[PDB]
Amino acid sequence: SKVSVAPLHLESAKEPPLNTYKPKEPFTATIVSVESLVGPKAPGETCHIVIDHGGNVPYWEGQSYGVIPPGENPKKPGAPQNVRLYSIASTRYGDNFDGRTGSLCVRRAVYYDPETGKEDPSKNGVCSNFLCNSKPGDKIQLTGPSGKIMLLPEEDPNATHIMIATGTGVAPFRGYLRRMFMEDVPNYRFGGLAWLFLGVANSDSLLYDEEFTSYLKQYPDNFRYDKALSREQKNRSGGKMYVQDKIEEYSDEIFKLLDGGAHIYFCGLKGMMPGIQDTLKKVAERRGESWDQKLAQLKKNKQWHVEVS
Ligand SMILES: Cc1cc2c(cc1C)N(C[C@H](O)[C@H](O)[C@H](O)COP(=O)(O)OP(=O)(O)OC[C@H]1O[C@@H](n3cnc4c(N)ncnc43)[C@H](O)[C@@H]1O)c1[nH]c(=O)[nH]c(=O)c1N2
Ligand SMILES: NC(=O)c1ccc[n+]([C@@H]2O[C@H](COP(=O)([O-])OP(=O)(O)OC[C@H]3O[C@@H](n4cnc5c(N)ncnc54)[C@H](OP(=O)(O)O)[C@@H]3O)[C@@H](O)[C@H]2O)c1
Ligand SMILES: [Mg+2]
Repeated sequence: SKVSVAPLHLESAKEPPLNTYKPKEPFTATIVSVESLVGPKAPGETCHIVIDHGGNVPYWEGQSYGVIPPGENPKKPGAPQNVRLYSIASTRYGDNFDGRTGSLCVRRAVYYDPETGKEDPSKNGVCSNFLCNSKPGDKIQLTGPSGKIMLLPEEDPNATHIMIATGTGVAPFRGYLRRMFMEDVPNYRFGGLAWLFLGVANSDSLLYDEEFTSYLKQYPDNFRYDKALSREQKNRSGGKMYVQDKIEEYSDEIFKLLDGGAHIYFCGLKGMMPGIQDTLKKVAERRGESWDQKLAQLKKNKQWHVEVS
């Protein structure tokens, strides 16, 4: 059955925490664990980082933590590094179900010369490698939490939530789905439909697949899960299989759900949004509908939730 979580007082706040810690005085959190999420054929390393905040930096699902990596700002001598934001991949209780930890899902940014393929560690991403190189006991300067765009609308516990992720964009949805399905949260009993679409390069690049597959077996009437493996599958037009192509496969169901009030969420690569928009326009056209008019209504009705970069 559902996993006991504590403390229940994390359900009491009526508003999300915001900017509890600020860059000039971050919270010094401690790494609990860092593990790779991916297999040897993944094009890059993505890691799962568990951070002990001690209950000092609570958050709601869908929010981000800021991390200030060590060092000086290259563009401002004497200044600390800029905050990098990471979407929290855990529920407010965290992976130890105790309200003391939060988790990040971090892609290592690695630079390769476009011509030679030669790696250049000096051009790698500072914070992502800092995080995935961390070890238990290391300290992390945390700020935030921040963000409200991806907060989960809970007013209707039987709402439909269609979640579209590319890569580490799956982060908030891991938290949504644990709250919907895994954790014993007496004041939020989800009875709607949650539908996760996840795009990753190949099978070795899947993130949390065992967890999501378990929900299909535990909640077959409330959870659907579709994957687009870009380098293992091709779309109807001959391009790599992206999430927009999986959305197209279920266009009639998705449009009906949206017309019925479903929320739809997009997280991950900013580059996926033009492709999604093009696909949805084409689907609407085939149905004799205007996508522009539909999207305007979804935005007016607060059904459309995008956080990409
Ligand atoms: C709201 C929100 C939420 C999230 C994210 C963003 C935002 C806006 N991100 C992205 C994350 O904040 C961050 O931008 C990336 O982890 C990269 O940060 P680094 O400090 O690693 O790279 P850094 O900022 O140091 O560098 C940026 C890029 O420039 C490249 N670069 C550096 N020097 C170069 C040079 N001389 N020539 C060419 N290239 C060079 C680096 O390789 C890197 O790709 C994210 N990410 C994630 O993995 N998981 C998440 O959950 C989130 N969540
Ligand atoms: N809130 C936020 O803003 C937020 C939260 C989390 C993550 N992010 C960002 O989202 C990105 C996730 O990327 P990642 O490095 O984890 O994954 P990635 O491996 O670079 O890409 C994930 C999948 O998306 C595919 N893809 C590439 N271009 C696409 C397009 N135009 N449309 C649809 N799919 C496309 C990729 O296929 P190919 O590589 O085969 O083309 C891959 O299969 C990260 O850069 C991260 O910084 C942002
Ligand atoms: Mg795997």
